[PDB]
Amino acid sequence: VYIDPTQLPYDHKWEFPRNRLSFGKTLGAGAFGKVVEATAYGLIKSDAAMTVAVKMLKPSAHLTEREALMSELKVLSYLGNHMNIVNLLGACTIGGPTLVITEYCCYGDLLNFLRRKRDSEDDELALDLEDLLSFSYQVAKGMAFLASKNCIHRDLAARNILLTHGRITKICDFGLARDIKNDSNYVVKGNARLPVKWMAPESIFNCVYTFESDVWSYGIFLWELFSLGSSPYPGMPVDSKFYKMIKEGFRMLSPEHAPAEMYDIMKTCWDADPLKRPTFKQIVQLIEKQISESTNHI
Amino acid sequence: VYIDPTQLPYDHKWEFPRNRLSFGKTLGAGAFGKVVEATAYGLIKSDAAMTVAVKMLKPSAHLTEREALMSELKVLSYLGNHMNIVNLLGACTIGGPTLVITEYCCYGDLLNFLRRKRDSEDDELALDLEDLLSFSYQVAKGMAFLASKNCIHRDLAARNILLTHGRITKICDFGLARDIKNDSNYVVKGNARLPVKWMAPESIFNCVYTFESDVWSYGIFLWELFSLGSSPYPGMPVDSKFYKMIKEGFRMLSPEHAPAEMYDIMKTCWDADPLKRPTFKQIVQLIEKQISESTNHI
Ligand SMILES: CCc1cc(NC(=O)Nc2ccc(-c3cnc(Nc4cc(N5C=CN(CC)C=C5)ncn4)s3)cc2)no1
Ligand SMILES: CCc1cc(NC(=O)Nc2ccc(-c3cnc(Nc4cc(N5C=CN(CC)C=C5)ncn4)s3)cc2)no1
Repeated sequence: VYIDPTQLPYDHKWEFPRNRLSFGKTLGAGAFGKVVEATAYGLIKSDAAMTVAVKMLKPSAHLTEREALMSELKVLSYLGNHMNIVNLLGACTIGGPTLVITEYCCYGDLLNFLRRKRDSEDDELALDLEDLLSFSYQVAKGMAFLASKNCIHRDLAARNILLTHGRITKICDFGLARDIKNDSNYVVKGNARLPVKWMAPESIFNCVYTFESDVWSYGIFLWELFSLGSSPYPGMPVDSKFYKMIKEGFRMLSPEHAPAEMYDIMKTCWDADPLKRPTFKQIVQLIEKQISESTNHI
Repeated sequence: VYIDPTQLPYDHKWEFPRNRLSFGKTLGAGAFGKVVEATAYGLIKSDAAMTVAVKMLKPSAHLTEREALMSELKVLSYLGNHMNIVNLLGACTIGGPTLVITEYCCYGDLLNFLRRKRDSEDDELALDLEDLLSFSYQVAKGMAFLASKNCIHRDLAARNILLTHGRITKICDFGLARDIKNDSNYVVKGNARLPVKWMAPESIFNCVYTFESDVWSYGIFLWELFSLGSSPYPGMPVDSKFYKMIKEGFRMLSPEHAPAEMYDIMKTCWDADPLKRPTFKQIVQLIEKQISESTNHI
């Protein structure tokens, strides 16, 4: 049974005075919200200031978005700390609109990182592959953690993975801080704009999100990861024929640089039967083995 | 008092049967020697084969080179294991010419790695700087280890630094496995071809090699490191005017992307007074501080 975010607690140990925040550049924004870099004085050590990210709503937000941001705060507090998630550091729930303070990741999102690597010899090939295997491993570990907490991400994709010091990757969710109106990867399906090319068939046709639909999305993520940031199903618009092709079982081919075993993981993530897809804990063990064998590769 | 390699022991615990080696590609070669990749069956685990590097002489070698390679074996056995040195794994001292078996580094030398990075946005700039700081730190730690064993390298330079899995750097010495006749970075000075642009003035003018002359060479290494592999003193040939300019105190300017504190380290490595140059253990602590402060940088 997946978590109901509205029925999680909020611990005032997270409370931080908003006047100790100094806001900087906007890191992302959508219609109703934004994430902004900031300096937080005294957040961790009383005499130290540190860089954080702050998610907040815009004045155009309604009750639904206000409740959504408080629910996000509650989820982040409930999840606790994991190396491969963006971690909560504090919050401002009094003295003004809700502010949610998290870690700042210094290299931006993985999608942009990948697309520069492709807008660019076997040694470089090999080193890039070492990084990509690491990224696949870290994301699977962060997702296994989310699943262990009965949490569903619902929008896993390279654009929702951040890179920071040490080439550590952290899963995030820009959510309301993304301009999905102007992001072609989000397409109108009924009443909402959804990332359909990342979504499992049961999510598309039944609006059902599960542990297993997150795994499907992880498979698409692996494909963009080893395609250096290409959009999935290249050349195909999301329309009537795309839905039928997915129902009949058509799938993307392997990326040209994906290792054979990473392609096999992709394929199993895209099984039409959710019960046949691997779990994230199973994926972690499979990638661990590939990394372990990669020290045997020259 | 620096080690006399000829008066070090050889422990037959290192002995490995040469028929268990399967030779592959040549990794480097000079007039008298070469380093070759190989598979070694049973070197560490009795049923496992692993990739190694093997240094060996060519049939043109004389007694002087044969003694040199045995001395190299002895030095490597005496140094023992350090993460940031190429480590000895075994040797073949019977049944044929001397073979010296070491770790294989899978990404090649740092000089070539750097020159591809320059034959190629703030996020990429920042990530490259994180790597370069790491490389400077790891090389200083390997050199501090060599100095602690009263060992002098005598040819420290990016071409003698290897990169391997995990972006770990290992100091090496291709030595006789380098074609210094055809490497313009080695210039005739008297009877030998020496890497003069990397050499301290006391080494050039008195043929004296010390702990402090290694530090000078490390300073030049930092310059090529932050110049993405450019040759030092660009545009200046090594001739009469170069020697006088170095004697009078002229030095290279900062690389454009070197952090201020890494430039200050460079400058102190190039002090005309060897007793005023930092030790490698002092350099390790200074770079540790820069890396620690780099998590404060966005
Ligand atoms: C997973 C479970 C979950 C999470 C969640 N909420 C949730 O993640 N909010 C949320 C909070 C925080 C963030 C961010 C944290 N750091 C960020 N850094 C950057 C840097 C960047 N750069 C671009 C360019 N340059 C060169 C100048 C540098 C930097 N560009 C964009 N962003 S963005 C994202 C989303 N809810 O559930
Ligand atoms: C420090 C104290 C000391 C050391 C010492 N002796 C001492 O280091 N010998 C010595 C032993 C071993 C080595 C080497 C170990 N691994 C190496 N790998 C590569 C890889 C490479 N690639 C190029 C291209 N590609 C794409 C196909 C892949 C790989 N190219 C060149 N080399 S070279 C060097 C020198 N004596 O004292």
